[PDB]
Amino acid sequence: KETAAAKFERQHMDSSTSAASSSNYCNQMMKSRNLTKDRCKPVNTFVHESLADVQAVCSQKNVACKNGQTNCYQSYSTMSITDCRETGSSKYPNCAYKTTQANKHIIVACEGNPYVPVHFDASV
Ligand SMILES: O=c1ccn([C@@H]2O[C@H](CO)[C@@H](O)[C@H]2OP(=O)(O)O)c(=O)[nH]1
Repeated sequence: KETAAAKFERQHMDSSTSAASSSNYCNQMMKSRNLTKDRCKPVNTFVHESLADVQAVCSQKNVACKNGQTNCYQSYSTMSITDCRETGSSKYPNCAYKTTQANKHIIVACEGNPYVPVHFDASV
């Protein structure tokens, strides 16, 4: 089965592009990565850095998670990311998203052994 680590890679990693996400990027990606299967995932972020660089965040700045848990980490350096937010008129199964590129510090929750990212908490 798909591990939590694998799920994080499927939902949040897109190293390929150095970040040139077209206005259509999210519509394509959210569907291709199976994030609009049962419903339109409201918010989802894709990170364009290498897997190694993102995994390394689990050893960076320990910060509180939005849910109160203590296992979140903020990247010291900013990272190339693309935020996908469902449009107000999005109608499942026809999920529509607004694509927004940015360079911010990411905050991810890490778990397991190896200690790797399993949830994308926020970008700041
Ligand atoms: O900036 C943000 C904030 C949230 N999320 C994803 O949306 C879920 C609900 O907030 C968050 O749980 C998280 O999905 P998860 O990683 O848990 O699958 C983002 O992707 N980026």
